[PDB]
This record gives sequence, C-alpha cells and structure tokens, in this order.
Amino acid sequence: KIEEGKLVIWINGDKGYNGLAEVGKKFEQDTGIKVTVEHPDKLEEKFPQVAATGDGPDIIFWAHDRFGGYAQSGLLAEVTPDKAFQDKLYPFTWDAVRYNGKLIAYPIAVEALSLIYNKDLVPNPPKTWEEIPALDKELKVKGKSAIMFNLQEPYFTWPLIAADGGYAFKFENGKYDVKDVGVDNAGAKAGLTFLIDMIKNKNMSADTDYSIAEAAFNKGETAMTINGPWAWSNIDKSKVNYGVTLLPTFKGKPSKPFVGVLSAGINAASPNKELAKEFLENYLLTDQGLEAVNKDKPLGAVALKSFQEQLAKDPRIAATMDNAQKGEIMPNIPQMSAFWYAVRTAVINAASGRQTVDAALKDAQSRITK
Ligand SMILES: C[C@H]1O[C@H](O[C@H]2[C@H](O)[C@@H](O)[C@@H](O[C@H]3[C@H](O)[C@@H](O)[C@@H](O)O[C@@H]3CO)O[C@@H]2CO)[C@H](O)[C@@H](O)[C@@H]1N[C@H]1C=C(CO)[C@@H](O)[C@H](O)[C@H]1O
Repeated sequence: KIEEGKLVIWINGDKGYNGLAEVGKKFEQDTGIKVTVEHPDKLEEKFPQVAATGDGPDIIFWAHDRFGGYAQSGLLAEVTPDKAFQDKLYPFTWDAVRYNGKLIAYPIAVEALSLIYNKDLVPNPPKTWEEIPALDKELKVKGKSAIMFNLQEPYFTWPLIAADGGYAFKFENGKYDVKDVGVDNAGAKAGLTFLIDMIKNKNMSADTDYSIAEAAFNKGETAMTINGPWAWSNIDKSKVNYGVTLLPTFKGKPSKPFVGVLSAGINAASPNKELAKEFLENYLLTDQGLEAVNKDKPLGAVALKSFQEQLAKDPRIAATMDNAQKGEIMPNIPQMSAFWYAVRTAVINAASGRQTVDAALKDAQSRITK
C-alpha cells in the first residue's frame, strides 16, 4: 500500500532528479510533508505492475506515450487543474495528456531529438544523412568518426525511419486507427536500410548504446551524436564545444523525431492526491520549480509559458522546437507499447544481421496489428 502523509515520486534516471528533489525539499520546508524522489530501473515497466495492486509511487514522470496504457488500465487519477491554471501551459501540451476526454497528467516539458555536433570537428554540420558516410571517411583519417548514437532504443532511430514515410498509427476519422500501421512501408524500409548500410560500411556499430555514444561524443572521439535536451549538461561539463541543430534530411525529407511531452501522472491508488496536486501545480510548475530541475538536467522546451519565454532565445531550444515541428507528437494510446517493443526488436535484428530489413519490419508490422 502507498503511505499516506508523504509523497513518493518516480522519474527516469536520465532526468534532473536531484533538481526535482530540491523542489521536494522546498515543499517539505513549507508544509512539513516529506518528498522522496526515486529513479528506479525500468520504472515505466514496474509502474503498471505495482500500481495494479494499489502500490507504487504517488507520482510517476514519463513521456506521455506511456500514459494512455496506464489510464486505460485505471492506474492514473484524473487531474483537476482549474481554467486559470490550464491557461498557464501551452494548449497542445494538455492535448498530449488527454485520454478518452479526461486530463490524466500534468505536462512538464516538450522533448525532441536534435543533431548535436562538435563545432571544432565539423564547423558546418551535414544537411543530409546521405553525406555522412563521406564525412566519416575523412574523419577516420584522424582516428575520429562522423556520428554515434544509441542504436539499442528505437526512439533514436525512429526519426530516420519516419523520414521517408514510416509512421506508427494513422490518424483517421478523428482518431488513431490501431490497424493502420506504417512500420513496413517503403519509407520505413528505406530509412532502416540506410542505417543498416552505415553499419555494414563501418560508419557505425550495431552494439552502440546510450553510454557508448555519450562517452564518445563528450570525449571528442565522434563528431556528432543524436540526443535530447537532458544530455546537454554532461556535454556542458565536457571539453566539447557543441552546437544543437536540425537533424539531417533523408531522401530530401526532414527526419521526423517522435515528440514526447514529459508528464507527471498521479497514481489512482494514491491517498495523497491533494498533496500531489499542490506539489505539481504550486511548486514544480512555477519558474522556480522548473529552474531547479532544468539546472540539473535541461528539460528542453517547457509547457509553462512563463518559463519557456526565458528559454526561447537559447539556440539549443530553438533547434529542439525546429526538430519537434518537423516530427510528430506521439500518440498516448495503449498500443504504443506494442509499437515500441516490436520496432525495438526489428531495429536490433536488422542492425545485427539476424534478419533483413524487410523481414524484420514485416514481422514488426504483423506483431503490432495483431
Ligand atoms: C522498447 C521500449 O519502448 C517504450 O519506450 C519508449 C518510451 O515510452 C518513449 O517515451 C521514448 O523514450 C524516450 C523518452 O521519451 C526520453 O525522455 C528519453 O528518456 O529517452 C527515451 C528513449 O530511451 O522512446 C522509448 C522507445 O525507445 C517503453 O516505454 C519501454 O518500456 C520499452 N523498453 C523496455 C524494453 C526492454 C526490452 O524487453 C528492456 O530492454 C528495457 O530496459 C525496457 O525499458
């Protein structure tokens, strides 16, 4: 059972959890209520397990794509911001957290992947994916590579798979059609084939993950990476002079990152729903609260208009929004789970050579539309 008279918060380990705990400390100073911030391994998989028995945190942070599944399962409370509070955030961010007519979380930040480049290694970043192999060939002479990014999580490869026509679920007749999936169309295959060709030509390695890519970029070993705003503060601390820019085009079309809205949901089993609302509305979603988290690990563009206005001038934030505008906001529908897990398997199998691109994506399409 969840303890009454305290708040327990779960947030992903790549986010500014120490900054969030500082907001928790302010809450405690004011109200005497203890806030415990945790970053469990695989929290987004553990949550539906424990919440189903009336357990888990009072508040869970994730991108909104997970939240439709949680709400469908009865695991999230309807949030009750008044009109004046809703007016403080951008309308589209509330749309991301609306499920079957109900608001089921508070939006916090708007995340998109960008191309991150070392200004000293590549003063003029490549406008196209197609030119990157030639760039790699020149950099290899100096024992450097053109690009490294996480090939284990489909989030990072999706912008290239989507570029030429890949999609998750078609929005038709005012809703996502769960039987109209675009993972094995010609566009999707063209994008994944390009990635695989990069691997075959030794521009990248199939085993590259978040840690490997991050270490290589931040140590000046690779010229470019693909990452989101949470990554910037580690690069700030590194010796690398980096820029954040538009993702490269593929076949003349923009890369299309899936846009996530970092959101805070209240456990339907929480005996602390009022405290959660007070914390989220009156502590976190303030200039001071967001600043605390943002100083720890950057949130990106934020949902809170007053604070976003202060961030807007930063070229990294401009680049984030430019990439977001080329991409699409993720569905929050339950079937996003089927989609992501199936795509994950497809990318890993194709990259490793266990399957061809065509066979991997066809199997993903069959799995998702079951
Ligand atoms: C396979 C994976 O799918 C789902 O994960 C997706 C997230 O739900 C999306 O929000 C997005 O995550 C990115 C965040 O939005 C962003 O803020 C940053 O944290 O980077 C994230 C990407 O690393 O994209 C994800 C897809 O890449 C689903 O929620 C998640 O549970 C699934 N991952 C699990 C699956 C396996 C395989 O059995 C395990 O290896 C993993 O440890 C699990 O986490």
